[PDB]
Amino acid sequence: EELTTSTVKKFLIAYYTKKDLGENRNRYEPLVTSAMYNELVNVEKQPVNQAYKGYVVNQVLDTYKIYIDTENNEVIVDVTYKNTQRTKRNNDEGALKNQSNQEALKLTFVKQGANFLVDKMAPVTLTN
Amino acid sequence: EELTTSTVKKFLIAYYTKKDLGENRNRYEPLVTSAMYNELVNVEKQPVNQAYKGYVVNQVLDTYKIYIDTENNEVIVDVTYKNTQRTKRNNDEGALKNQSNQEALKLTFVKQGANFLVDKMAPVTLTNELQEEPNSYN
Repeated sequence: EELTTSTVKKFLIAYYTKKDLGENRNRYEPLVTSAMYNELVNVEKQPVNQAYKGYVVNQVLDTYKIYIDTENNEVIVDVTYKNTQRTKRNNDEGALKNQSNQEALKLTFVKQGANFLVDKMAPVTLTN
Repeated sequence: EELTTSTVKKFLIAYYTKKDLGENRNRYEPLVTSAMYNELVNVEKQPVNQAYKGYVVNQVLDTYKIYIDTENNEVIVDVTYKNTQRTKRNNDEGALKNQSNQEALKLTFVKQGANFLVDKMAPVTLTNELQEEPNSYN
């Protein structure tokens, strides 16, 4: 009926927690529409992201604020996440661990069968 | 117990529906903390805003989207409001009516007694236009 914070949190965990670029596709696939999945994969294929495959690794969701608009199933999320930046692929020598990062997004959910799925995602800015 | 959309809406009406600058102070004062009230009045006294006193009038809240973080008592609001824009001050002759405007805010509420009060307010940007290109560094 109503979109709950539990559903949003499950998506944030899958979307922000990954060993490497693309390693979480199988875990966010059941939580998003087919259109959204294709869009997320195409974002991963952009040069700015492909460039760091194997170099930015072991990323985990750290903190989150979830702001739900229950009348249109839109959500604002304000997240921090931590990762390791390696200097050499597959090698932890020289790596910077536990590097903090911040991002805010607007998510649109749709009901598809029994489940709420992410159908749209856009960046927003919550700072000043 | 939990911050509700009814509480947020009551503040939005008090903050956005006014006949002129400062005219709504008595309606939003009980809905905000003492510190917030003083900040709001000082923002109103800035020459940026005082310049439109007597020109921008008959303002009404129109559409609103209310995003509530019930764990942190924080709210994002995305609002449209309509007003009349006068060409000559204190005179409706030649004014533009039903002019649309948009604003998005982050509101921080505190529970003071049994009531939720606005304690902080900050602008945010939620729109497509201002954001990044996808193949860009954050």
